[PDB]
Amino acid sequence: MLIQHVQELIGHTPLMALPIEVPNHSHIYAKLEMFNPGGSIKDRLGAYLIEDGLQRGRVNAKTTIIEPTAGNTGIGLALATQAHHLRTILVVPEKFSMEKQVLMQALGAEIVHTPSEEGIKGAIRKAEALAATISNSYVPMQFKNPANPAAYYHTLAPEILADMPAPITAFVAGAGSGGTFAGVAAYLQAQDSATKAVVVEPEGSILNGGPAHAHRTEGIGVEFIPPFFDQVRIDQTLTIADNDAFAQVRHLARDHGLLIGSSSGAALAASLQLATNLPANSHIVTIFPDSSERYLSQKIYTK
Amino acid sequence: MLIQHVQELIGHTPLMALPIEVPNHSHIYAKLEMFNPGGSIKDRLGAYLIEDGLQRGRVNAKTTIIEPTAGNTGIGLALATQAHHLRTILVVPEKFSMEKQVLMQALGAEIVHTPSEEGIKGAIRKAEALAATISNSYVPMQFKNPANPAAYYHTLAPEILADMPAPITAFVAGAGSGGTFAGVAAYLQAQDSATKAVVVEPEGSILNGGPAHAHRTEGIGVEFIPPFFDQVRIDQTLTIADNDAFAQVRHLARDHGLLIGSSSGAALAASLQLATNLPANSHIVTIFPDSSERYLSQKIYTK
Repeated sequence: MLIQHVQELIGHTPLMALPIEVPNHSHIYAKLEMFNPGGSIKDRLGAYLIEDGLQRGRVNAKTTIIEPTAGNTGIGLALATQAHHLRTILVVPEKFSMEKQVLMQALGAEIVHTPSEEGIKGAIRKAEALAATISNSYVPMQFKNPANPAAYYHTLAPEILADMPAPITAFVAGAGSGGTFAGVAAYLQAQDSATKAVVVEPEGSILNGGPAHAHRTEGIGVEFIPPFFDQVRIDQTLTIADNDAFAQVRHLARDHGLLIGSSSGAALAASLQLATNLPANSHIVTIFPDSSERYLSQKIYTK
Repeated sequence: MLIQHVQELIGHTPLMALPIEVPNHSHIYAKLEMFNPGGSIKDRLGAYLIEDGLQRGRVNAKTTIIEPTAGNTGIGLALATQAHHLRTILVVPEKFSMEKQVLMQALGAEIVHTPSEEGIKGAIRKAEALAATISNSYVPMQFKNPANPAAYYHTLAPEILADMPAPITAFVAGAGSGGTFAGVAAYLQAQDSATKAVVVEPEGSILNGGPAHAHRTEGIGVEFIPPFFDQVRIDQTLTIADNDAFAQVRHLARDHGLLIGSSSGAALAASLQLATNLPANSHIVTIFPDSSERYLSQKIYTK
């Protein structure tokens, strides 16, 4: 309990056996990643992306770290770069996640804005363009960098097995970049090929041949199929309505004091659904990426 | 790290040896209470206040808990009442802490508003009146109930000694209700009379013969003399300008990734001040009650 840097608090997050009603007398466990010092699972990503960059000789003491982000990655990365005294520029769409931007700046990151209408795609393009005007720079590029899934494969995944009281029937996680799901699933399946890996997507994702539109659930959603899915035997993709996600957000807070983000609600709603189609007395593990407190300005507990 | 309830995460918070410049080569350690499930040190108080109410035979399964609160206590209490299935009514000034009210309601508490101009004094009066209209009710009354300092005396205080690598030269804490300071100090001093107890207050409090005005530092501040101070040998009272408190908020986040509330900044500023007048190589311990994330809607990192 005596620490010297907030970095010591990254990882080793609680695995909570949810005291809720589950179909077929089964059980759902969730990794509470909001307890990371940065408030999200991305604290793990940032640290590893920088370590990987340093290990691959792509980063040096005076290097400028440049990364396109729509949320939590900016915070997690800023935490790690500040630990390494690395200059940081984060490219984020104009009005995306206000609270996250304040945090990104409070941690020392300098922000450059790209048009909201262009989304992450625009941010990615400007990040690359800016990298071209700065000789000593590095773009982690979270959406294509294999170090992304690798970050959870060697940390989060093993932590799950160390706390589980039984074999994992199925792993369930939402996909934004797909790093979390792909990294953990690969490790879990490598340990027990029997473990089912199920990916979750919000309203309006193309991962399940659905229509491409804007969703309420913040954090997840895929434009193009993540390249990381190669190392996983995806047994099923579930699509969750915002209605269900936010209902879970409201229910978990009201009944159990769990303040989870909308993507957490989506992961729980998906886990509950999977429970109805798996053998009884099954053990399902999911991940709660961040808190709801980071979305209070978005009336997350309303309607 | 398998848990079944969020309450298992209350307490046993980290003690951080701040890696910052301290006068006279001394050292400042801070209890990071924002890592409690409810986001603040009040998770400790809520639990204890309800346990104490049950033990004194003042609360039964059907009792309606009614408490006047202008912040985190409402959250910490709602968490505790939830665990015991206790109906909860929180009386809070109209526009006091937007973010905190959302959480209070998300956790199942029913809120009753009192005019903002009346302050906590108004909420207290209404809490007692409401109590008078409900036969089976209980008013913890955090401002007068000795179970308040008791909450920290038996948990937080011992936790500090268990992590301290050396004897505590001075203990520093901000006083709102005075519970945290009085409870911890009384325990530390009981263990070692040599330990100095120092109270901190935002500019505009009576604790130091100062005037009476509103301050930017949220969560702390004294109207009348807290009754809890009788169990402490207060060695000094420090008044901190808002400019100093918020400076520390900005600095700790920018340099160390520590997202702290304004009252935390005031406590660090006081601790740094104390360091300049204590022998060299001294060991100072203080408390960081909550995070800054809970004040993003108030431009806590601005100006």
